[PDB]
Amino acid sequence: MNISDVAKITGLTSKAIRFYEEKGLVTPPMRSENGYRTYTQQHLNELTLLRQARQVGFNLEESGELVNLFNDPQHSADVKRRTLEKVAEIERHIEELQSMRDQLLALANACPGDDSADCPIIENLS
Amino acid sequence: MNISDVAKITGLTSKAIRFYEEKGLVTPPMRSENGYRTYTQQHLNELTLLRQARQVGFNLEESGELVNLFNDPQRHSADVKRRTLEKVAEIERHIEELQSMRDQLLALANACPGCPIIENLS
Ligand SMILES: [Ag+]
Ligand SMILES: [Ag+]
Repeated sequence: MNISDVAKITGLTSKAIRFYEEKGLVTPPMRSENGYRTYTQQHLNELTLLRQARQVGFNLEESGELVNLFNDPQHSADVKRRTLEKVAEIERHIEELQSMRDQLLALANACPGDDSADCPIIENLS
Repeated sequence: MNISDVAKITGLTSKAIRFYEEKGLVTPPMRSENGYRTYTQQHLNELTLLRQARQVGFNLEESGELVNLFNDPQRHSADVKRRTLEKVAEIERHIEELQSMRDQLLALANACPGCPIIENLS
């Protein structure tokens, strides 16, 4: 498979794919007779893991580490640890959003909601 | 007050304060006789509102409009309320998105001993 095939299959652009290689986040593909990158199923799995990990919350570095763990013959407990930590991270984010949502709704309920200039929302946000 | 003092008081970096000025989202700072930026309580209020609006979820343009409404003696509270309820709906969507992400990670984790997590993500 050439880089265009991988882009189509993974949904990643060829630039993003070259980027992942450039940052050593994935295994470097070998070169064909004419010098073009040749990809294997392993590359597809690494790029998929990278794309999906990101989509579910892991950042670049974290995603790169998951790829590292993936290629390792040997870490169920470890990956679980990383995953549960991601969950805790997301829950704190959910908690913060919920808090801001409730603060806005408390202010909104206090708002005259009319043509008067008096506004608790603006006054308490500034 | 100079920009350093404003940064400490507002909790914004000097970078951010200068950025808001460059974007025309805040009343420009004054220049002292020595040519350097000086600020008043008015600037503090606008920057505070700006900092808090961005934190709660308002983007740049929206935050700038809140600063305008703030400076408008004839502002209509109804307008601020409408904008606020619209932002709340957005936050709700964000929350739901995070909850589904969390649900998926916990599903993977539940299926794992001590790897279903890596096999499915890859
Ligand atoms: Ag109001
Ligand atoms: Ag596992």
